[PDB]
Amino acid sequence: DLEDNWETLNDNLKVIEKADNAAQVKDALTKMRAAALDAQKATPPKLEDKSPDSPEMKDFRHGFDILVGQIDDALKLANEGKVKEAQAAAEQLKTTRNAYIQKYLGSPGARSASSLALAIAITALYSAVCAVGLLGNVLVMFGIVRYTKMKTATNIYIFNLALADALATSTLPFQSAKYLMETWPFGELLCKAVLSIDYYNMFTSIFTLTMMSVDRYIAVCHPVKALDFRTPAKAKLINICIWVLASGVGVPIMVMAVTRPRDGAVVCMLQFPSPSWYWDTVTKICVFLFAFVVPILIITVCYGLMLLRLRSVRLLSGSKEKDRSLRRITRMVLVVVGAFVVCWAPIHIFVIVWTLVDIDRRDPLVVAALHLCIALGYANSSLNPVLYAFLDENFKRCFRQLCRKPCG
Ligand SMILES: Oc1ccc2c3c1O[C@H]1c4[nH]c5ccccc5c4C[C@@]4(O)[C@@H](C2)N(CC2CC2)CC[C@]314
Ligand SMILES: CCCCCCCC/C=C\CCCCCCCC(=O)OC[C@H](O)CO
Ligand SMILES: CCCCCCCC/C=C\CCCCCCCC(=O)O
Ligand SMILES: CCCCCCCC/C=C\CCCCCCCC(=O)O
Ligand SMILES: CCCCCCCC/C=C\CCCCCCCC(=O)O
Ligand code: NA
Repeated sequence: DLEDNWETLNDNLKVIEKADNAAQVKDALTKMRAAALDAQKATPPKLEDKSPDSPEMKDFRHGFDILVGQIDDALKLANEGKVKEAQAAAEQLKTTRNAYIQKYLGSPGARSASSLALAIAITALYSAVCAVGLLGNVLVMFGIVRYTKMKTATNIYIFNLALADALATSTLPFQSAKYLMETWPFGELLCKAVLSIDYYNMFTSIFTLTMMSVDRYIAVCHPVKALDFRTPAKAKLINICIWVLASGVGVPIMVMAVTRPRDGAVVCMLQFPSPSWYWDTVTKICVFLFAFVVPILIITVCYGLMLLRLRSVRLLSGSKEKDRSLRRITRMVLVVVGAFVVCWAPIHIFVIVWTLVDIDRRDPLVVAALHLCIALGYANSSLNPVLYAFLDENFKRCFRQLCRKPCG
């Protein structure tokens, strides 16, 4: 209510300076006056702790009284067709606004300024995530393809995470541009690509982590039975099944993703069939369930039992060297899974809150928090290759060898 009044007041001052004619000035003055009278009835957030009779609230009201009277005088000029004189009076309005109202409401366009500062912060973070995650995950993929010692079932699942992570990080410079420009300049096909990739990363990542966790559970807790379940070839086939299952959501996203005009700009968005708010809500609930709660419950059972096994048995296999290896690989999986949960839980919860709950969605701290949770979800992509290199001696060694011989 007050926020909107303050913007309209300030926006219309600008219209007046830009006006071609008296009618445009009269119209803008008329809106400024309406906005001013509404603002005058309200309490600034800063003054919530004060009496209506305090020197602060007296001052705030006095300012709008002065402003309204100046608008009344300028309207008489505009009504009589005197555009230059009307425009000149709008200059005096800035003085009043600055001396009395900005005191309490903050600088005009402070909200816009925060939006821009956030977009610049997002761009910087997204550029870092993109560089580390794209380059890092491409190396992981080439490394696994190149080396025989790298083709283990666990690492075939890691290949799947890397593919998703490479795709997602490749979108980030486009998303940055969108945030800075406050519009989508890239056309509909790229919109479909970016939205689809975004959802495929979300679904394939968690499906892959669930299968990695089950695979590791089998390896650690059922080592004899494991021979009948675990091979690199089987993990590769499960990866394909993961992408096919994820396409259940992916292909509908591909179809529904469109560019639409919205408030002078172009938005890249999902067009749900009617009633759109309903299918949006159903989809968000299903994402919360099947991309977050359900796989995390599965993983938690496997995770807890792996922890119990690791402390309840002296040796997981024949030799201390190999035991050590199985324990190290298991720890790496547990860290990767843990890092995923820490990076993605905040945004999963926040999407549900934003969609279903009556929060203040235009509040800058709430918007910044939301965007930081989104960024944290992407940052998981850049984190992973770093985790693999520090937690698995074979990744470290094969990263070095790949770089020694890029072409063999
Ligand atoms: O239902 C989802 C649950 C979690 C996420 C999303 C979901 O629908 C997308 C979506 N709609 C929103 C509506 C209001 C506020 C935020 C979002 C997001 C965030 C996000 O863009 C994000 C997360 N990306 C992934 C990105 C964090 C790395 C995947 C797609 C999407
Ligand atoms: C498939 C599993 C791996 C995928 C990895 C993600 C990469 C997505 C890349 C490009 C999407 C381009 C989409 C091409 C456009 C076809 C959809 C379409 O035409 O939309 C219908 C229209 O909007 C109303 O009916
Ligand atoms: C905005 C969309 C841009 C998407 C494309 C850029 C991201 C590229 C991602 C993955 C391609 C890398 C595949 C490397 C696997 C090794 C292939 C092989 O050697 O057989
Ligand atoms: C870019 C910001 C990313 C911040 C994410 C922080 C990542 C660390 C998160 C969780 C680590 C979980 C540790 C799991 C313990 C291993 C169990 C064990 O081996 O006994
Ligand atoms: C690693 C586990 C962390 C999980 C905690 C999740 C916290 C982020 C999720 C939701 C926060 C929602 C906050 C909404 C504040 C409402 C303010 C308002 O408008 O009144
Ligand atoms: Na991912």
